[PDB]
Order: sequence, then structure tokens, then C-alpha cells
Amino acid sequence: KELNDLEKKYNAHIGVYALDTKSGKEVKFNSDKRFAYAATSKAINSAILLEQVPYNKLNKKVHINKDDIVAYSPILEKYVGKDITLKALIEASMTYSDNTANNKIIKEIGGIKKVKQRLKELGDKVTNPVRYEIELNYYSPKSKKDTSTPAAFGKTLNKLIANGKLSKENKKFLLDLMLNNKSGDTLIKDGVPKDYKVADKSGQAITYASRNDVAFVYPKGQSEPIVLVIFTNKDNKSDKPNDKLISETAKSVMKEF
Amino acid sequence: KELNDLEKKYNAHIGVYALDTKSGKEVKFNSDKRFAYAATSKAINSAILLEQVPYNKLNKKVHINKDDIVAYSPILEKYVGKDITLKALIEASMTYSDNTANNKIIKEIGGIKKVKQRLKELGDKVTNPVRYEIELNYYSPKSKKDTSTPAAFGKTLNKLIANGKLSKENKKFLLDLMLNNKSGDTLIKDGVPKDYKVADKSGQAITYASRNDVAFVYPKGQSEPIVLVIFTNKDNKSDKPNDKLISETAKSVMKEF
Repeated sequence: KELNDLEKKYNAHIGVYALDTKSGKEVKFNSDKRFAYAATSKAINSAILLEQVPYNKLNKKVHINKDDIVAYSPILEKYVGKDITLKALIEASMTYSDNTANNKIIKEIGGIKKVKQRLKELGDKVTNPVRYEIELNYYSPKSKKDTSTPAAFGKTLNKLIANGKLSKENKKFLLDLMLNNKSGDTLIKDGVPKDYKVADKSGQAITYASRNDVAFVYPKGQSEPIVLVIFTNKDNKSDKPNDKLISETAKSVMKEF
Repeated sequence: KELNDLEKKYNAHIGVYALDTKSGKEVKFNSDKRFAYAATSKAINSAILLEQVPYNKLNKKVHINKDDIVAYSPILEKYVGKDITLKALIEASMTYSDNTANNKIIKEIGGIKKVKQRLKELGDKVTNPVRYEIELNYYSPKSKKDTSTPAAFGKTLNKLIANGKLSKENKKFLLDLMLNNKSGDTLIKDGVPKDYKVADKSGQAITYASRNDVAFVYPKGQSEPIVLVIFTNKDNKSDKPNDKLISETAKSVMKEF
């Protein structure tokens, strides 16, 4: 379970930050090294929008046209020239990792700048959103663009969602999407003990086998979640990642709690 | 609401079969004309597998290798060389319309032949599965391959799921996937009245703007569903469909109940 020999077994780099929100106990490993967060940022944008729009007001529609459309939008693809509710945008973003949905949410929030401002209010000076989908995924170890550290990103998830200011309804709406999500089943969920419940949002950048998973993990018997951010990448641009790496990382970290 | 002037407004062909399972009242329109059912068949395969595997036994894993992988498998893509539960296969098939998941389910059932045999036991001599994903989507008006009529397909959905022999748990597991599904939101769900609950599985063949949606529709106040099959296509191979066509078709048909 040493994270060091997980990096060896897999020849990858692991960035972890786990915070038991009950005890405040943290597990860090390369927790201050930057990683491209890819689709895991969708959790952040969704949370931020849910801060400014009451659950009852998620039924508000927003028009989607061709310009809004970006690659890998299994849901939003068909909304060209149609309206979609803020509620359905968030579901598309969280369940399907829909790229057009996420951009739209960011737009609704006020843009990247607004996202940045918010991050800064949350005391997050590390999380660096610079581009929208899908370009936020063109990770370069040379660039800080669209990257965060496991610690900065974890602290933000905590402050925004776990110990945030979301209403009961919106927090539930969001955590349930991440809970019900079957997309990151091979990641944190795969490595945690049978009885734990995992509310995650996976992600994978285009380069360096940047494969991430962030989650609200709930040990059987605990209602308070452990915020778990696992970012992983490899040395080469075209490197393919191994999800079992995240699964094994979550297994190990969870044993700390 | 005449279906005829919906076909005019949209210059498309509508195939409908609605059966109120409570009253046994039916609404038909070109209900005996063949249409490519595309991903809507996933509902059928899932139901059939759920007939032979108890809910508690869905945790059984099945190995996925490269050969199993077909196009548009947002979930199953990453399972190459990994195991997946029958439960996660069905979720992938129903929520994400995952093609590799569906093929695997068909394999688990015993193959297309087995599916055929089952259809025949259900008194369905029309539904004609011939290929797996993704080729089942190469629709030709000249070919009966992978097509069914709205009536034959509707009667099968009814006999297999609605008035089928699924256990409480499996029927729920499946209907909840279709209920929670945000993929066909622009279809039946878009056209039914606000308070209705729609448990659907959309679909779109590669050709002739073959855009379908099948659902278990629940009027507010009714627990028994109305099985609604709406198949639509156009004259030309490269025709793009308009989902609002299905939405408007569902609106009209629902007024019959």
C-alpha cells in the first residue's frame, strides 16, 4: 500500500489528498504537485452554479446553439437550437461528463474569470482554470493551465461542497449525481471497501495518461465524507493510464481512515 | 395533434404503438410498419438477461477484452482486460447506451439466436435482431435486419417488462435506469405532461434519421404504465432527425389516455 510502490508497480505518478471531514485527518502524497484535473473540475463548476441558483430555480432553461457545441457531449449534442434546463445541464455534466454542458455551466456562472474569483474566495490560489472544454484537457507539464494540486483541489471540493454553503436540496442533487455515476466505477469506487459509498467525478486529460478521480467517500457507518482527490499521470505524452492504479491508490488511502 | 400532420410538419414518418397497461387501450399509427429500433433494443436485451439472473446474482463479473470492444462504449471502453459485473453492464447499456455493454448482455443471454428464441416465446415474430452493435444500426428500408414494428416491439416491452416475469428488484433496477436516464430528455419526456414520469430508452440508427424512443410512461396519479413506442425515420439516408418530432408525437398520443 505504500503509494511509492504503487508509483513503481504502475510507473506513474500519484497525487493524493484525502481529508476526513469528520476528524479533519488528511492523507497527502505529492499533494502539492500540479496535475491536469480534466473533467474532475466539472464537480467544481456544478457546485459553484448550485451556489447561485436555488434548487427550485434549476428548471430555468438556457438556449443551446451550434456555437455552444464542443466535442464529447453525448447529451448536449442534440440540443442545438433547443433549450435545456440548468438542472439537465448539471446532470449531463456530472453523469455523462458532457463537455458542452460544463462550458454552459461555466458561462452561467459568469465565465472562467468568475470561476477564478470564486476559487480565490475559497482561498484557492492554486486551481487554475484557463480554458473551456475541450482545450482544458491539452495538458503540458510545462504549463499550469487547467491544473491544480491534489491538496488545493481537495480543499476546494470540501469548502464548496462537503463543508460548503449549498442548500440541502442542491447538495443532495449534486452528491446523488456523483453517487449514481457509473463512469468512474473502475477508479476510487473500485478500490474502496465493499460497504463504502463513493460520490465521484472522474477525469482524463488528452495527454500524459492524466487520469483522475475525485470523490466524497462514505465509509459504512460514517455519514461525514472523506474528500478524496487522486490525480495520476505518466512521463510520456501518449501514455495510456491504468485505472487500477487509482483503485489501488484509494484502497491504500482509505486504510488510513 | 393528428399524427398525419406531425409527419407533414416534420416531413418524417411516425410509427407509434401505445398500450395503457391498466385499461389495455391502444393507440396505433403505422404501428405495423418496420423501423430500425437501434438502441431501444437494449431495453429488451437487458430485460431478457434480468429474467435469467436474480438481482442478488448481478454482482457476477464477466471479463472484457479487446475483442468485446465496439464503438461508442463510454463506459465499457476502459474495461479492456478488466472484469465488470452484470449489474454495471446493464447500467452502462441503459444509461449510457453503451454498445459493448449491450453486446456482452446479448452474449450473456446466449447470443442473438437466444434473443430470437425468447422473442418467439413472447409471441414476437416481427422483432428481428440479426446483428450486434454497432452494425444493427446500418438500417436499410430494403432490409428487415434489426427492425421491428411499433406494435410488435411495444407488445414485447409489455410482455417482458411491464406485464412480464421480472422480480420486483430486477424490474425496479431496470425501470429506474430508464427513469433516471437523461439521454432521451428531448424525446417522449419532452412531450409528456409535466407530472408524468417517463422510463425510456432512446435510439438512433446510422441511416434515414431513424430516431426512436420507447418508454414506460406514468401519468400523474397512475401507477400502471402506458407502454409507448415511437419510431420515426425519413426518406433519405443522410437525413437528420428532429427529436421535437417524438416529443410532439408523445404529447399527442398521451392525450389519448
